[PDB]
Amino acid sequence: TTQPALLRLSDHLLANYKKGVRPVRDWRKPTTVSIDVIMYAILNVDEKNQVLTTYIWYRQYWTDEFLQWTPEDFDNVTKLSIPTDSIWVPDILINEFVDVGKSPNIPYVYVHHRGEVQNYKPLQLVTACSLDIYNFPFDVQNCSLTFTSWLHTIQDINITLWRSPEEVRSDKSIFINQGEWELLEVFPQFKEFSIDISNSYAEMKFYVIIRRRPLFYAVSLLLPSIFLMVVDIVGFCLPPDSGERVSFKITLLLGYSVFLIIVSDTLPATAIGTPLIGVYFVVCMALLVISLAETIFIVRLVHKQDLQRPVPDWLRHLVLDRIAWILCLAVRGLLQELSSIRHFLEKRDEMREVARDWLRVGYVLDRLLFRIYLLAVLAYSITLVTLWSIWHYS
Amino acid sequence: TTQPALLRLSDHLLANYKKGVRPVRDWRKPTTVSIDVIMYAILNVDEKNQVLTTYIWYRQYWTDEFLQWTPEDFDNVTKLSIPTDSIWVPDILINEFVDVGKSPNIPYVYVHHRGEVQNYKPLQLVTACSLDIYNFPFDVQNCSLTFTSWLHTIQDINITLWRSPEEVRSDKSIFINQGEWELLEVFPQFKEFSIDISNSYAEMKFYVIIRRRPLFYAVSLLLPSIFLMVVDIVGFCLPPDSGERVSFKITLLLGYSVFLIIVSDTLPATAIGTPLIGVYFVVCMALLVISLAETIFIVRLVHKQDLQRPVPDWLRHLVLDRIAWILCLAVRGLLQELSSIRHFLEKRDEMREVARDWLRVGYVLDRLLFRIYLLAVLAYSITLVTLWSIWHYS
Amino acid sequence: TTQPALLRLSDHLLANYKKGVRPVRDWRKPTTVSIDVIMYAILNVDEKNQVLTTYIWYRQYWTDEFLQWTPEDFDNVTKLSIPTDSIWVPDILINEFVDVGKSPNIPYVYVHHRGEVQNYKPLQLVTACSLDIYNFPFDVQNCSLTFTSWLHTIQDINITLWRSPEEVRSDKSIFINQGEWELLEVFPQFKEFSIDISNSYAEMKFYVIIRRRPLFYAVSLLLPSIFLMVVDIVGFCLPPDSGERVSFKITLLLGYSVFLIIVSDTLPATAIGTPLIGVYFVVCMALLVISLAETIFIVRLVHKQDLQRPVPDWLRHLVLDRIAWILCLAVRGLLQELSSIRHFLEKRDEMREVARDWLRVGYVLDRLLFRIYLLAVLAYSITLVTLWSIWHYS
Amino acid sequence: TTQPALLRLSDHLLANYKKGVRPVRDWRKPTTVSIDVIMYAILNVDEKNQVLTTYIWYRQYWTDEFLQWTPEDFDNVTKLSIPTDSIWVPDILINEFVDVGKSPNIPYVYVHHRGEVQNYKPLQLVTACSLDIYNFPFDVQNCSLTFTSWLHTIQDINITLWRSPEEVRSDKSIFINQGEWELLEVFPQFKEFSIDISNSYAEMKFYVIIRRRPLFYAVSLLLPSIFLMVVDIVGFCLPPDSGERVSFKITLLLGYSVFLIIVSDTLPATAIGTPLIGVYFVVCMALLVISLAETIFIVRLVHKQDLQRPVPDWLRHLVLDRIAWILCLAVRGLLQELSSIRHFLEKRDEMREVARDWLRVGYVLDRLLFRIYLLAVLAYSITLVTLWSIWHYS
Amino acid sequence: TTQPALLRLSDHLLANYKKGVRPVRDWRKPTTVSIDVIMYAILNVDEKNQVLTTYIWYRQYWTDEFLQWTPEDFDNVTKLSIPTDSIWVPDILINEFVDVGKSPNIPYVYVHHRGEVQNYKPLQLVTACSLDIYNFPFDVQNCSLTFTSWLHTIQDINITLWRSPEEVRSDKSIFINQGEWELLEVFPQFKEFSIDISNSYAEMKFYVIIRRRPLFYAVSLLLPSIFLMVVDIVGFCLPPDSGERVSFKITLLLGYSVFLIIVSDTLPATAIGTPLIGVYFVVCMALLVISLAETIFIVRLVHKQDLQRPVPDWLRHLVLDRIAWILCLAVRGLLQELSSIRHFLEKRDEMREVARDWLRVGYVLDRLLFRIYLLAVLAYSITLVTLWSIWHYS
Ligand SMILES: *[C@@H]1O[C@H](CO)[C@@H](O[C@@H]2O[C@H](CO)[C@@H](O)[C@H](O)[C@H]2NC(C)=O)[C@H](O)[C@H]1NC(C)=O
Ligand SMILES: *[C@@H]1O[C@H](CO)[C@@H](O[C@@H]2O[C@H](CO)[C@@H](O)[C@H](O)[C@H]2NC(C)=O)[C@H](O)[C@H]1NC(C)=O
Ligand SMILES: O=C1c2cccc3c2C(CCC3)CN1[C@H]1CN2CCC1CC2
Repeated sequence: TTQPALLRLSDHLLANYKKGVRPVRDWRKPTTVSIDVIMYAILNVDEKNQVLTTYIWYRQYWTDEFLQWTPEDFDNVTKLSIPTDSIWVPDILINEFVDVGKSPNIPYVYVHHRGEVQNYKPLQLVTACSLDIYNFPFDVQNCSLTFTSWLHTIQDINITLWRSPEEVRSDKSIFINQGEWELLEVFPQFKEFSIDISNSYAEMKFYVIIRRRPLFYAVSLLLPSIFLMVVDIVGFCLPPDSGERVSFKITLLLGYSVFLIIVSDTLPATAIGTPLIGVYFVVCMALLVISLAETIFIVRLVHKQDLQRPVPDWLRHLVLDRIAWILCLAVRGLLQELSSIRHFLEKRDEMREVARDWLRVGYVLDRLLFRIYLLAVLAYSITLVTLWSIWHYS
Repeated sequence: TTQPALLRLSDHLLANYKKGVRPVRDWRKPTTVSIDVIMYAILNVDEKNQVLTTYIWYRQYWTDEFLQWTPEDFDNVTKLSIPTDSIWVPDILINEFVDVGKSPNIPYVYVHHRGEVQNYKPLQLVTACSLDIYNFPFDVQNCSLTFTSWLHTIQDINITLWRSPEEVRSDKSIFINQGEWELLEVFPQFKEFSIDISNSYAEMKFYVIIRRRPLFYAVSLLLPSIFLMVVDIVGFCLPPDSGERVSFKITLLLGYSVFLIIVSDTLPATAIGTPLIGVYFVVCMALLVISLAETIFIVRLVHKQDLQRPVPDWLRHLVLDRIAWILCLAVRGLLQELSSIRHFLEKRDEMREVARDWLRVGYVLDRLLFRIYLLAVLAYSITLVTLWSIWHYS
Repeated sequence: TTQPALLRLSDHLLANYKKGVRPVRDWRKPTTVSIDVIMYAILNVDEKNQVLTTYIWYRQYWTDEFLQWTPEDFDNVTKLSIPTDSIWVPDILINEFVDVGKSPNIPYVYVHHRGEVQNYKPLQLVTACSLDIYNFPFDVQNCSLTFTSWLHTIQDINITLWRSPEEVRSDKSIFINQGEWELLEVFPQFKEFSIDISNSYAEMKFYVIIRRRPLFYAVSLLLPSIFLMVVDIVGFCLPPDSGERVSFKITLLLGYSVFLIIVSDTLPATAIGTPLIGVYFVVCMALLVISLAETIFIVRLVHKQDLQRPVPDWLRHLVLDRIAWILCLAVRGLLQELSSIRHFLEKRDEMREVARDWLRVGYVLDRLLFRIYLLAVLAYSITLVTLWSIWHYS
Repeated sequence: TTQPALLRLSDHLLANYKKGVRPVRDWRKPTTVSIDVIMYAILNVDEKNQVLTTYIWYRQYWTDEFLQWTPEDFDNVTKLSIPTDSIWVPDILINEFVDVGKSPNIPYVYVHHRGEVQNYKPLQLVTACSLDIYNFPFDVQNCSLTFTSWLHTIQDINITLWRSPEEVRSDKSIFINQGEWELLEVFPQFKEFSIDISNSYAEMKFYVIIRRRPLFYAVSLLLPSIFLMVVDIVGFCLPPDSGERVSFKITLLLGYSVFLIIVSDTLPATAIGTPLIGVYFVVCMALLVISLAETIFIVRLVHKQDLQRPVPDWLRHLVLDRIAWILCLAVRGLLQELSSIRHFLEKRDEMREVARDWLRVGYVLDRLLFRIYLLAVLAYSITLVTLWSIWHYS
Repeated sequence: TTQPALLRLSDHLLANYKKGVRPVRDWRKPTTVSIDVIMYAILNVDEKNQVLTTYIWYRQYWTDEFLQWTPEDFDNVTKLSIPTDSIWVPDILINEFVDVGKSPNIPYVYVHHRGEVQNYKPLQLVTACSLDIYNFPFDVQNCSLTFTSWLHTIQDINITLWRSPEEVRSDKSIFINQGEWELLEVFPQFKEFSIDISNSYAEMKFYVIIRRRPLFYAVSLLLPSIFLMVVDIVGFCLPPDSGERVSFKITLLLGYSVFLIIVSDTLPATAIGTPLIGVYFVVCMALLVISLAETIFIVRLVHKQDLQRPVPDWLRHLVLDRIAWILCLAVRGLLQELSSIRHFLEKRDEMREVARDWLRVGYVLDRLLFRIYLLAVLAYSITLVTLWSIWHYS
């Protein structure tokens, strides 16, 4: 021989190698591939369509008895690059595909001098995992990735791991943070399933566990919710007989009904169960309609509508009690004329003294309903805080 | 001979095999493929464009007389992997395509030692089926998938089933739940049609039947609909002569007219027939304009506009009836001066006693219209419930 | 010879067949292709960009003198499948392309024993046709599809029809209904054009004619338009001196100005001419500003602003006419005191009797303007109906 | 020889033709391609991203000395079709690419008997040109297309034009009108640039000039702008002491503040300079806040707040001037009682005569501010018209 | 030999060249590629998904010992074009890929007569860099591009630079301005990293630094923010006892609550930290609720609700102080009748003189709260300006 290059090694291997035949001497021994993954980013989690988008890195290796030389007498060449096309490559796919992601192709593989080839490639994957929105800002997710052969049986292609499974779980090395989702754990599991007798299919399940960072939503839905409670505490200080107190409490009720609709499109509500913040917005209405349905009771109670004098059953029940429970011939002709004038004024006087008494009752009930409304907001806001400190601690 | 591998089998088959010729000995015998499907997910059901998106799995098998060896003397090899490119593959397409979905390709097939090849592949499909939105939250759909050869006639390619058709119907095995659509049944049917004499085309129709889960829409359109009825029950308790009762009933009517428009874009209305909830929102207006068009009648009836005394035809018709039907020289010079003063006061007195009487009539009609409005809402809400319990039961 | 298969026919044809050369014996005889189409669906009609999207089916056939055997002595084989790659295939494209639609490829053709090949393929096409929105819900469209060779001249490739043109026009066989567009007619036409001397290019024009179903828009723009006229008929029943009648007529005018903007994005207005419903919304404003600009005239007319007595020119012109046109020392010291008291009351009396008279005039004009406003709506709504019955009939 | 076909010409050329070598005898003579374009449609002009989308047609031709036969003795064949793959094809790209448009491929070229090949192909292109939004409805644009070789130098590939440049400018032949953009001119220009010594690169610049049709925006932003000026001319006719005049002028000011925001997303504002209609909407506010800030001055001026009598400095300045500038023991015991009654009435009389005088001043200023507001709108609307007639003329 | 062309050079090289083998004589010497980039445009910076889109140009060169001739005796040919397919091409990818951009392919390379090939290609890239929105209109970004081999180790492929790194930093030559992002610097850096022992991977990091032009957002969020402060300065000039002052201050508060929501979707808020303009909108509310919560205090203070006389503790504290701190038998029978009349009038007089005194106090507090509100806006607006002049200067 002569010394052209290392390329006469590359002629020695790929002269009679056939691309399609599965590379083994005896047809009973299965080819054993060995995979490994690393999470890189989490592009999109679509709650409505149950579709999760993920870019990962990937590598795998398998042995074969056709690409096998002796390293001596080929000028000590140990490894080698060979293009991906001219090598038998196994088909390993994800069961949970719903679409084909766009990923770069890598046109080279390694080949060691025992037959061990290696294959690095990245791949974007769009899968379909089941999500739960039972507790919306504070939620973990548990989506699956299932690597399997698509055609070959378990006496044909078998799947193990590159590294130990304890080392895969704590591999948070290149993951992109600052991106709405925090990666916790990548847990592998082997499992064999059979859809029929004498047809077994090996598979390998990776479980990813991600947790949403709740900080983005404590300003987008907590801030306008408590803000339309601090207005109604200001709103009760209007005296009820003015006329704008009814017009005040309907404007912001309109103003909050716009808020429930313009947010609900950006907050998803998928299958069984509603998110638990949706209950905590209905209670925001019941402290707002009851605030509306008591000023209707006072305006009806304090008005000038030629009404009767208030009842002494409910005068000493209210006025003299609640200041200590919580709060604190020509002569007779003109005499006929003058007395008729006084009769036209004294019934004008009588109609105003009656209207003072209901108006006196109407302020005592307004201060009394103002306190228990102030205690209903105060006892509700402390229950909201103590369910936030339990989660935040540990 | 020698013993290189099993690959000398792979050289024995694919040495003179021609890819394009249809593989049969006698040209009169038709090649019979045999298909099978399993639903996996339902990605999108677009009501407006009548387009349905679905990811399924798929397998098929056919015989041929060129790939046929004896298993003895090839070291007992029974099955084999061969790349998909070097084999005649029949063209089986869906008639209802409108676009090409993106699906992974599988580069291998099996070949048994009688000639039976097999072919597993997944495929995303976007079809065009006719949808009905006649009853929007409670609806089944009946979309079709039609597998057929695209070119060959029925004496060239014929289609049967892998499994029995009773086993295909009850195959809900890998379907993704928790996803807006519940799969009920996949029903197969064979049918032969001819577009011309001496040109018959076999086909195979799969019917899918899906049912929408109505739970997502009982919070997005039922809750604000009944909520703007519980405000108007509070709204009638304002006394009509105050002035804000007209301003109250127009604000929420504005507030509901925003609601009909911001929802109608997310609820589709396609061909013939409107959805039956659209009728049940027009009746929500007729209990809201009539609630508006009666407070206009009371405010016109109770006002100070130098009006005449109310008519005794309609005084004893109303006031004395409806409390039992439902509800319950210097002397004469000053005498000229004083009597003229009393005349200026007694007509001031007379104009207020007239205005008390209409004001008395105006409250009796307000309580009477409040009851039959309270019975119109009550008799309408029970009809809404009993049409929900009939569907929910069985 | 021996009897391997029919495949020795497939070796007899494709042994020396050259793919690129146009297949004819004498170079002067033109190759004549023959096309045919069937509409399948109409995916999208974008009015703004003048782009129309359509999925059709398609077939064509041509003769050639190289693929020509005798059916005797090849075991009577009449037709044959040959892959699409190894055959000269003519380039027939649409002139109106603006993009490339995604369509499945069909890898087989037929070949008869005279040389006639056939070629079935479906193809999605996005074209650019000119649309008119002159009458928006009731409109036909006339878009063109032009099949032509892209390179070859008319002495090289010539185009005729498969079927008679009378049979193509009435082929509504597989078209998907229930989809916003109704197909009427597919009309073919042959035409030869030359862009230069000695360079003629054959082409074939198909005209499609589609008609929009107007039912979807009689609920999305007719219903809120007439609904904000039935409120203003209720709106005039408020007495004008109350104070909310000005506040009533501005709220719904705000409420309709929101409606004109939130709809106009979903209703297109392209080149020359506005759609004729846009005129019928401006007239909806002129019956709404004039309804606003007359209650401003009454409130200015009926008010307490120390005004003068109304003019007897316009008292007998109005009050006594329009009830028949349409509607129906100590003594003198106290005498100095008492007469000064009466002078302070009689000018209080005089200022109210003046304010009764304008207030009397103000109600007669309000009933008179209420009738001719009720006749202006009534005479306008019957003109709207009779332009709907002319189109609906025939 | 024999007479198989014209195909022995196609064997004579492509037997030893090598695809990759640049086809010239002497390596010093440059290959000269010659291009030409025709605009077809303008799909999208994205102002925000500075990206312009265009579909054009394209053709080019070049000579080579390898594809060259004598037309005699090959049965007089002058031209020929050859597939695009087996020919050296130059790389001509656009410098302004930002993405790859989707365009059909044409698999054939012509070859004449001197060596001149020809090549027709259409191509969608997305470029990046700089746009100016300095005057939004009335604007021309000047975007560039630069055809150049991407690798070869100017002694390797050189670019000229097919036709004369005067004939290219006035080629508006197949352009799709009725589509928001009117094509004016396509102007070619040759230019040679060098990025380094001894490395020159030929290029060819086409300038397109397009003009927006402004008709679509005279109904989407001119009509609601002048419409909320004809309401405020009606709005001043309310008398100021009524109470709704303040509530009237705030509702439509709210109503126009919604309008500025819901439009500004559909009207772009890119780099340096704001569009000149944005100035003409700020002036629409200054005629609307000043209309608001003068009714605040009148309501403060006309009110009952136990105020003092108006000053005679400003009484004869206003009231007596502006009607000609623009507008036009028992006895004494009862005497103690009666005089005290008159004292309680005469100060009630005095407080109303003071309130008549400010109320008299308040109407004269309201008519005076109504005229100069009516002249400020009138003098502004004529300036708006005369800037529209200058552009519309020529 | 003869003289066919230069093409016998192209036959001399590519006769025995093998495409897949890495082209070096001795397998120990690494192949050294050398890259260079130029920014062209910045298409999109998506803050929410942390994805940045960029179109760049790119070139690289490497040596090999197989493509090497002597320029003498081949008619002095120095360089040459060879198609890209038939040459070993190294795999250089970006680590930060999340998708595959669409870019044109260049089918030619140069080859010099020493072995140096060259390769020009453009490529669109979508990467994933970490963004900070800590200060929203005034922000620089620091995103990375990392060119590396994907498979080969550092004794196999090594990466250096074409030009000096000082020349790459100041290369702003073809960058498209007028496009929301200004390019500052492109800084290169070499770094070697090892993921394992005996496996080192060379890489090359380019840092891009871009700065947002803040001019687009000084009209979209600064202008309506200060505009709803100039209305409330007009808003306090209404006298508080009128009745519309409460209705005025709630309409624009509704009007600004719409503004905070319709803008917050177009302004992103990603990971840790809120943008600093979000603090400067909360302070816009605290100058707006406090403006609301003081007119509630005045309306409660000035009202007719049969209240008591104001306290002389707080009369001389306020009224007599703040004008210098800041602001400036028949006889007795009628005597029984007449004195009873005077008693009915003098308590009518007394109830109005009490209501004058609170009304006098209520105006002095309104002018006093008007000044310190005018100083709170003035002292806040100057702090906003001086934080704009520090950034604008240098
Ligand atoms: C659609 O538009 C074309 C416009 O070209 C119509 O074309 C005319 O068709 C008639 C026959 O119906 C020919 O005699 C004319 O010469 C055509 N016009 C031109 C300019 O060539 C076509 O009829 C239209 N479709 C319908 C249904 O009216
Ligand atoms: C579009 O912009 C180009 C800018 O380069 C204009 O270019 C100039 O064109 C004139 C001839 O019309 C040349 O003499 C100048 O040298 C060009 N300028 C430069 C900087 O090279 C072009 O005219 C513009 N189009 C129109 C219609 O005005
Ligand atoms: O893909 C991978 C990859 C995939 C799976 C497991 C592991 C890796 C590593 C590191 C070891 C663990 C590196 N990498 C890439 C990083 N660099 C770019 C391509 C690889 C080599 C260099």
